[PDB]
Amino acid sequence: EEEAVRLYIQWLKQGGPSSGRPPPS
Repeated sequence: EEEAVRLYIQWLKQGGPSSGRPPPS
């Protein structure tokens, strides 16, 4: 399901699980 997660992978690429950014919320 690389849509409802690609946004989130986008997050992770943005330093998601690192810079304190929120996932698809």
